[PDB]
Amino acid sequence: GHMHPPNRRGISFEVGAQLEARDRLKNWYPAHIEDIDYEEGKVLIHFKRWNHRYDEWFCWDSPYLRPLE
Repeated sequence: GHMHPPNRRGISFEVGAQLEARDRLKNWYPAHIEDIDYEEGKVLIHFKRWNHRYDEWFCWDSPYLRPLE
C-alpha cells in the first residue's frame, strides 16, 4: 500500500539526496534524506553533522522541507 512521492521542484526523493529542512526550533539547515517511508509518506531527515538521535521524520509534502539552491 505504498503512496507515491510528490513532485516538488528542486527536491529529489532519494536516499542520500540533499535539501533544507526546518528543525523544531524553526531554524533551516542543510540536510540529507536518510530513509523514505512509502507506507506512511514520510522521509527521515538527517541534519549535517548532527547526532543521528536527532534525525526527524517529515511528511514529504511538508512546508518545512525545501530545495538547496
